[PDB]
Amino acid sequence: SNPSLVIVSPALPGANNGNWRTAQRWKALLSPVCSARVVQQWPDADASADTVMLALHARRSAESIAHWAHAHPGRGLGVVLTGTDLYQDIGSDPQAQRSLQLAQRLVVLQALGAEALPPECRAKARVVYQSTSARAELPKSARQLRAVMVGHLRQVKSPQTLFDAARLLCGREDIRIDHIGDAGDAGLGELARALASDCPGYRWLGALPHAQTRQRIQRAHVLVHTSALEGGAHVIMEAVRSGTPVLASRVPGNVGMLGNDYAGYFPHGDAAALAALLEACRAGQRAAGLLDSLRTQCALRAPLFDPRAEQAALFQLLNELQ
Ligand SMILES: CC(=O)N[C@H]1[C@@H](OP(=O)(O)OP(=O)(O)OC[C@H]2O[C@@H](n3ccc(=O)[nH]c3=O)[C@H](O)[C@@H]2O)O[C@H](CO)[C@@H](O)[C@@H]1O
Repeated sequence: SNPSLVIVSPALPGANNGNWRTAQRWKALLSPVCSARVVQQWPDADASADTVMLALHARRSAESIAHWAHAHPGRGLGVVLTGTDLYQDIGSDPQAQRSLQLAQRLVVLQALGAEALPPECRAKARVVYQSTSARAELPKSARQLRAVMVGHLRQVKSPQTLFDAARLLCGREDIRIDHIGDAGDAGLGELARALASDCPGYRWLGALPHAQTRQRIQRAHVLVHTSALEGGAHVIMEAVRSGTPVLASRVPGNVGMLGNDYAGYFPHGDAAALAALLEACRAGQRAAGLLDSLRTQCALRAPLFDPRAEQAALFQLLNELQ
């Protein structure tokens, strides 16, 4: 019969974040060829019928990955490198390192991912670009530039780069920055609140439901993403597949999503560089404007994030694991 797949996600069930989104999307995409379930840890009371595991995060799921590898030595294990593992933990973390060794297949979420893996792990590495539904590209007003950034506030999102750019632009009534995401890591929420009180063109909206967040991404002239690292960020896909161009920090996770030739990168942590891009976007608002050049480049990336493509890549992965 068809495989019994268990997806391990460290997200809380129903959480509005990437780790929950991937796991629930992979379950939907794989459902026509297998019996699929999502858990936070393995084993559980239903563990005896599972034949394949896809485990997100080499460190956060290392305990379930180890359980699987001990119960199924050399068979049925895929480890998904969701970001903070690939670009932080696998360097020094012995649990992350063991997960890498035990996996039958490693999944990276964009083309550059395997460059961060040990060379001995590259033969068993598999690229699975993520997917999102498209939204109609909307005509937008030339009267103002409205940027949006989306990420639950934590240090890896480097939200200070956005706060520092919003400060450089404090006086520009013709440039608006909306920031969507909960106040997680200590004091980042306080920084956003203080900035919003000083610089009215900057608004921190807190966490928003995914529906409303996709509507905000679709309506913004540009999405800004400042991260220190990303596995391959859902928010960048969401923008691209809405016809909303991106300004992103030049880090491998972002480069993997937007392309080596993309004209909308700033150096990581360079607030002045990001504020200069926002000024260019605004100056451009006929054709030849930076926003138009970036929408052209993003439109060439949009077919990467087709759910039919992700599904075909997952079908191949599952065939390799059973
Ligand atoms: C730092 C890092 O490596 N991040 C990874 C993390 O996702 P992480 O959760 O950090 O970030 P993503 O951008 O990929 O996912 C956030 C998701 O939550 C939604 N959202 C967020 C905040 C908010 O207030 N409202 C809202 O709806 C966004 O629209 C998006 O769908 O795991 C994902 C895979 O599992 C990877 O794709 C990401 O690269």
